[PDB]
Amino acid sequence: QWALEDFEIGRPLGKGKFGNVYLAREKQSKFILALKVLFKAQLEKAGVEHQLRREVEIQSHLRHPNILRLYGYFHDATRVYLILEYAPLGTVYRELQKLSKFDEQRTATYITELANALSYCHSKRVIHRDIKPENLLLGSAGELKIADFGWSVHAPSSRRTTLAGTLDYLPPEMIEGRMHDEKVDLWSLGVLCYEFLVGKPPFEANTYQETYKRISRVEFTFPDFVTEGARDLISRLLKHNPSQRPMLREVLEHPWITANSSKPS
Ligand SMILES: Nc1ncnc2c1ncn2[C@@H]1O[C@H](COP(=O)(O)OP(=O)(O)O)[C@@H](O)[C@H]1O
Ligand SMILES: CCOc1ccc([C@@H](C)N)cc1
Ligand SMILES: [Mg+2]
Ligand SMILES: [Mg+2]
Repeated sequence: QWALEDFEIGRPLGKGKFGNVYLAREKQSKFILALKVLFKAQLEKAGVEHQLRREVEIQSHLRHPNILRLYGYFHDATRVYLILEYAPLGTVYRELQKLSKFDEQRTATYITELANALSYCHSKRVIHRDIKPENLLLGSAGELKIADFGWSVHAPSSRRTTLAGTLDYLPPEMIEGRMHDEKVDLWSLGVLCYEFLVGKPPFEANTYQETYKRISRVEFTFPDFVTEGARDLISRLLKHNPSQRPMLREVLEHPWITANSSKPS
Protein backbone atom coordinates (compact mmCIF):
# COMPACT_ATOMS: atom_id res chain seq x y z
CA GLN A 1 0.00 0.00 0.00
CA TRP A 2 2.07 2.95 1.30
CA ALA A 3 5.54 3.65 -0.09
CA LEU A 4 8.31 6.21 0.40
CA GLU A 5 7.12 8.09 -2.69
CA ASP A 6 3.90 9.05 -0.88
CA PHE A 7 5.78 11.29 1.60
CA GLU A 8 7.79 14.48 1.82
CA ILE A 9 10.47 14.09 4.49
CA GLY A 10 11.53 16.83 6.89
CA ARG A 11 13.67 17.26 9.91
CA PRO A 12 15.11 14.52 12.16
CA LEU A 13 13.01 14.08 15.30
CA GLY A 14 15.31 11.74 17.16
CA LYS A 15 17.55 8.69 17.08
CA GLY A 16 17.33 5.30 18.74
CA LYS A 17 19.47 2.14 18.75
CA PHE A 18 17.62 1.01 15.65
CA GLY A 19 15.11 3.77 14.94
CA ASN A 20 15.95 6.94 13.02
CA VAL A 21 12.82 9.06 13.23
CA TYR A 22 11.77 11.89 10.82
CA LEU A 23 8.97 14.39 10.49
CA ALA A 24 7.00 13.71 7.27
CA ARG A 25 3.90 14.87 5.39
CA GLU A 26 1.74 12.59 3.23
CA LYS A 27 1.51 14.16 -0.23
CA GLN A 28 -2.18 13.81 -1.15
CA SER A 29 -3.75 14.67 2.23
CA LYS A 30 -1.03 16.94 3.72
CA PHE A 31 -1.28 14.80 6.88
CA ILE A 32 1.71 15.38 9.22
CA LEU A 33 3.21 12.34 10.97
CA ALA A 34 6.45 10.68 12.12
CA LEU A 35 8.31 8.04 10.09
CA LYS A 36 10.48 5.61 12.09
CA VAL A 37 13.22 4.12 9.89
CA LEU A 38 14.85 0.76 10.64
CA PHE A 39 17.71 -0.81 8.64
CA LYS A 40 17.02 -4.44 7.67
CA ALA A 41 20.70 -5.39 7.91
CA GLN A 42 20.92 -4.15 11.50
CA LEU A 43 17.60 -5.82 12.41
CA GLU A 44 18.79 -9.18 11.04
CA LYS A 45 22.25 -8.88 12.64
CA ALA A 46 20.81 -8.25 16.11
CA GLY A 47 18.07 -10.85 15.51
CA VAL A 48 15.21 -8.63 16.63
CA GLU A 49 12.66 -9.27 13.89
CA HIS A 50 10.23 -10.59 16.54
CA GLN A 51 10.45 -7.30 18.49
CA LEU A 52 9.53 -5.31 15.38
CA ARG A 53 6.56 -7.60 14.75
CA ARG A 54 5.43 -7.13 18.37
CA GLU A 55 5.76 -3.35 18.20
CA VAL A 56 3.52 -3.16 15.11
CA GLU A 57 0.92 -5.68 16.34
CA ILE A 58 0.53 -4.41 19.92
CA GLN A 59 0.73 -0.68 19.23
CA SER A 60 -1.60 -0.68 16.20
CA HIS A 61 -4.42 -2.28 18.15
CA LEU A 62 -4.28 -0.26 21.39
CA ARG A 63 -6.41 2.91 21.55
CA HIS A 64 -5.87 5.26 24.49
CA PRO A 65 -5.24 9.04 24.64
CA ASN A 66 -2.02 8.45 26.62
CA ILE A 67 -0.60 5.85 24.20
CA LEU A 68 1.06 6.81 20.88
CA ARG A 69 -0.76 5.59 17.73
CA LEU A 70 0.88 3.39 15.09
CA TYR A 71 -0.97 3.65 11.76
CA GLY A 72 0.91 1.10 9.68
CA TYR A 73 4.17 0.21 7.95
CA PHE A 74 5.97 -0.52 4.67
CA HIS A 75 9.45 -1.58 3.50
CA ASP A 76 11.85 -1.35 0.55
CA ALA A 77 14.58 -4.02 0.81
CA THR A 78 17.10 -1.98 2.77
CA ARG A 79 14.69 -0.39 5.25
CA VAL A 80 11.50 -0.82 7.24
CA TYR A 81 9.27 2.26 7.89
CA LEU A 82 6.77 2.53 10.77
CA ILE A 83 4.09 5.21 10.37
CA LEU A 84 3.49 6.92 13.75
CA GLU A 85 1.44 9.67 15.35
CA TYR A 86 3.58 12.86 15.56
CA ALA A 87 4.20 14.14 19.13
CA PRO A 88 4.90 17.85 18.69
CA LEU A 89 6.21 18.75 22.17
CA GLY A 90 8.98 16.17 22.19
CA THR A 91 10.25 13.79 24.89
CA VAL A 92 9.95 13.92 28.67
CA TYR A 93 13.73 13.23 28.59
CA ARG A 94 14.35 16.57 26.85
CA GLU A 95 11.98 18.36 29.24
CA LEU A 96 13.89 17.08 32.29
CA GLN A 97 17.20 18.14 30.73
CA LYS A 98 15.71 21.63 30.33
CA LEU A 99 14.27 22.09 33.84
CA SER A 100 16.61 19.82 35.88
CA LYS A 101 13.72 18.73 38.20
CA PHE A 102 9.93 18.74 38.04
CA ASP A 103 7.75 20.21 40.82
CA GLU A 104 5.17 18.06 42.61
CA GLN A 105 2.19 19.12 40.46
CA ARG A 106 3.98 18.33 37.21
CA THR A 107 5.28 15.02 38.57
CA ALA A 108 1.94 13.86 40.00
CA THR A 109 0.15 14.73 36.74
CA TYR A 110 2.65 12.74 34.62
CA ILE A 111 2.35 9.77 37.03
CA THR A 112 -1.48 9.88 36.73
CA GLU A 113 -1.27 9.84 32.91
CA LEU A 114 1.26 6.96 32.98
CA ALA A 115 -0.91 4.95 35.40
CA ASN A 116 -4.02 5.50 33.23
CA ALA A 117 -2.16 4.24 30.14
CA LEU A 118 -0.62 1.24 31.90
CA SER A 119 -3.93 0.24 33.49
CA TYR A 120 -5.36 -0.01 29.97
CA CYS A 121 -2.34 -2.06 28.79
CA HIS A 122 -2.47 -4.40 31.78
CA SER A 123 -6.16 -5.17 31.26
CA LYS A 124 -4.95 -6.95 28.11
CA ARG A 125 -2.02 -8.52 29.99
CA VAL A 126 0.30 -6.35 27.86
CA ILE A 127 3.44 -5.33 29.75
CA HIS A 128 5.69 -2.59 28.30
CA ARG A 129 8.98 -3.40 30.09
CA ASP A 130 10.82 -0.32 28.66
CA ILE A 131 9.27 2.69 30.37
CA LYS A 132 11.88 5.47 30.56
CA PRO A 133 11.92 9.22 29.76
CA GLU A 134 13.26 8.88 26.14
CA ASN A 135 10.17 6.73 25.36
CA LEU A 136 7.60 9.13 26.86
CA LEU A 137 6.42 11.75 24.34
CA LEU A 138 4.27 14.89 24.63
CA GLY A 139 1.11 15.81 22.72
CA SER A 140 0.01 19.28 21.61
CA ALA A 141 -1.62 19.97 24.99
CA GLY A 142 1.44 18.75 26.89
CA GLU A 143 -0.18 15.41 27.74
CA LEU A 144 2.05 12.35 28.14
CA LYS A 145 2.04 9.43 25.65
CA ILE A 146 3.83 6.07 26.00
CA ALA A 147 5.78 5.01 22.91
CA ASP A 148 8.34 2.43 21.70
CA PHE A 149 6.61 -0.92 22.20
CA GLY A 150 9.54 -2.97 20.87
CA TRP A 151 10.16 -4.74 24.20
CA SER A 152 6.48 -5.31 25.04
CA VAL A 153 5.07 -8.83 25.64
CA HIS A 154 2.17 -10.78 27.16
CA ALA A 155 2.57 -11.85 30.80
CA PRO A 156 3.92 -13.96 32.33
CA SER A 157 7.22 -14.03 30.47
CA SER A 158 10.90 -14.87 30.49
CA ARG A 159 13.61 -12.94 28.68
CA ARG A 160 14.99 -14.34 25.41
CA THR A 161 16.77 -11.21 24.19
CA THR A 162 20.02 -9.60 25.42
CA LEU A 163 19.73 -6.43 27.54
CA ALA A 164 21.20 -3.53 25.57
CA GLY A 165 21.92 -0.28 27.40
CA THR A 166 21.18 1.02 30.88
CA LEU A 167 19.85 -1.10 33.74
CA ASP A 168 18.42 2.00 35.49
CA TYR A 169 14.67 1.36 35.01
CA LEU A 170 14.60 -2.45 35.33
CA PRO A 171 13.44 -4.41 38.42
CA PRO A 172 15.50 -7.16 40.18
CA GLU A 173 13.57 -10.03 38.56
CA MET A 174 14.29 -8.80 35.06
CA ILE A 175 17.98 -8.07 35.50
CA GLU A 176 18.41 -11.50 37.10
CA GLY A 177 16.69 -13.11 34.11
CA ARG A 178 13.91 -14.58 36.24
CA MET A 179 10.22 -15.02 35.43
CA HIS A 180 8.21 -11.77 35.51
CA ASP A 181 4.82 -10.10 34.97
CA GLU A 182 2.87 -6.81 35.05
CA LYS A 183 4.58 -5.74 38.27
CA VAL A 184 7.72 -4.85 36.29
CA ASP A 185 5.96 -1.68 35.03
CA LEU A 186 5.02 -0.71 38.59
CA TRP A 187 8.71 -0.82 39.59
CA SER A 188 9.59 1.41 36.59
CA LEU A 189 6.82 3.81 37.64
CA GLY A 190 8.58 4.21 41.01
CA VAL A 191 11.96 4.85 39.38
CA LEU A 192 10.35 7.56 37.18
CA CYS A 193 8.56 9.25 40.06
CA TYR A 194 11.92 9.54 41.86
CA GLU A 195 13.81 10.79 38.78
CA PHE A 196 11.10 13.39 38.02
CA LEU A 197 11.39 14.92 41.55
CA VAL A 198 15.17 14.53 42.09
CA GLY A 199 16.69 14.84 38.60
CA LYS A 200 18.41 11.46 38.43
CA PRO A 201 17.18 7.87 38.84
CA PRO A 202 17.61 6.25 42.30
CA PHE A 203 20.10 3.44 41.51
CA GLU A 204 22.38 5.49 39.24
CA ALA A 205 26.09 4.52 39.46
CA ASN A 206 29.36 4.75 37.49
CA THR A 207 29.46 1.18 36.25
CA TYR A 208 27.01 -1.48 35.05
CA GLN A 209 28.30 -3.79 37.72
CA GLU A 210 27.66 -1.37 40.58
CA THR A 211 24.23 -0.33 39.22
CA TYR A 212 23.30 -4.02 39.21
CA LYS A 213 24.32 -4.29 42.88
CA ARG A 214 22.26 -1.26 43.91
CA ILE A 215 19.11 -2.56 42.13
CA SER A 216 19.23 -6.14 43.45
CA ARG A 217 19.66 -4.77 47.00
CA VAL A 218 17.16 -1.89 46.51
CA GLU A 219 19.68 0.62 47.89
CA PHE A 220 18.40 4.18 47.50
CA THR A 221 18.11 7.31 49.64
CA PHE A 222 16.10 10.58 49.42
CA PRO A 223 17.34 14.18 49.35
CA ASP A 224 15.88 16.33 52.17
CA PHE A 225 13.56 18.25 49.85
CA VAL A 226 11.49 15.15 48.94
CA THR A 227 8.22 15.31 50.92
CA GLU A 228 6.71 12.58 53.09
CA GLY A 229 3.91 11.82 50.65
CA ALA A 230 6.31 11.37 47.74
CA ARG A 231 8.57 9.15 49.88
CA ASP A 232 5.57 6.99 50.82
CA LEU A 233 4.46 6.40 47.22
CA ILE A 234 7.99 5.75 45.93
CA SER A 235 8.86 3.38 48.81
CA ARG A 236 5.69 1.36 48.07
CA LEU A 237 6.58 0.92 44.38
CA LEU A 238 10.29 0.05 44.81
CA LYS A 239 9.79 -3.30 46.59
CA HIS A 240 12.10 -6.23 45.82
CA ASN A 241 9.17 -8.66 46.00
CA PRO A 242 6.87 -7.91 43.01
CA SER A 243 3.77 -9.16 44.82
CA GLN A 244 4.21 -6.43 47.43
CA ARG A 245 4.03 -3.64 44.80
CA PRO A 246 0.62 -1.85 44.75
CA MET A 247 -2.03 -2.13 42.03
CA LEU A 248 -2.38 0.78 39.61
CA ARG A 249 -5.78 1.67 41.10
CA GLU A 250 -4.01 2.17 44.44
CA VAL A 251 -1.40 4.46 42.88
CA LEU A 252 -4.16 6.54 41.25
CA GLU A 253 -5.87 6.94 44.65
CA HIS A 254 -2.74 7.68 46.73
CA PRO A 255 -3.24 10.85 48.86
CA TRP A 256 -0.12 12.52 47.39
CA ILE A 257 -1.30 11.86 43.83
CA THR A 258 -4.83 13.16 44.50
CA ALA A 259 -3.52 16.26 46.30
CA ASN A 260 -1.12 17.26 43.50
CA SER A 261 -2.30 15.89 40.13
CA SER A 262 -4.16 18.22 37.77
CA LYS A 263 -5.81 15.30 35.93
CA PRO A 264 -8.29 12.57 36.97
CA SER A 265 -8.24 8.75 36.78
N1 LIG B 1 6.12 9.95 17.12
C1 LIG B 1 7.19 10.71 17.47
N2 LIG B 1 7.11 12.07 17.53
C2 LIG B 1 8.17 12.82 17.89
N3 LIG B 1 9.38 12.32 18.21
C3 LIG B 1 9.60 10.96 18.19
C4 LIG B 1 8.48 10.07 17.82
N4 LIG B 1 8.95 8.79 17.87
C5 LIG B 1 10.24 8.86 18.26
N5 LIG B 1 10.63 10.14 18.45
C6 LIG B 1 12.02 10.52 18.85
O1 LIG B 1 12.90 9.52 18.31
C7 LIG B 1 13.52 8.75 19.36
C8 LIG B 1 13.59 7.26 18.99
O2 LIG B 1 12.28 6.68 18.82
P1 LIG B 1 11.99 5.17 19.38
O3 LIG B 1 10.66 4.79 18.77
O4 LIG B 1 12.10 5.23 20.88
O5 LIG B 1 13.24 4.34 18.78
P2 LIG B 1 14.07 3.08 19.42
O6 LIG B 1 13.16 1.90 19.29
O7 LIG B 1 15.28 2.92 18.54
O8 LIG B 1 14.37 3.51 20.84
C9 LIG B 1 12.67 9.04 20.59
O9 LIG B 1 13.39 8.86 21.83
C10 LIG B 1 12.22 10.46 20.35
O10 LIG B 1 13.33 11.33 20.64
C1 LIG C 1 5.75 -6.40 10.94
C2 LIG C 1 6.75 -6.69 9.86
O1 LIG C 1 7.89 -7.29 10.48
C3 LIG C 1 9.05 -7.41 9.75
C4 LIG C 1 10.19 -7.96 10.31
C5 LIG C 1 11.35 -8.06 9.56
C6 LIG C 1 11.40 -7.62 8.24
C7 LIG C 1 12.67 -7.73 7.42
C8 LIG C 1 13.94 -7.59 8.24
N1 LIG C 1 12.71 -9.04 6.69
C9 LIG C 1 10.24 -7.07 7.69
C10 LIG C 1 9.08 -6.96 8.43
MG1 LIG D 1 13.19 4.15 22.32
MG1 LIG E 1 12.64 -0.03 20.02
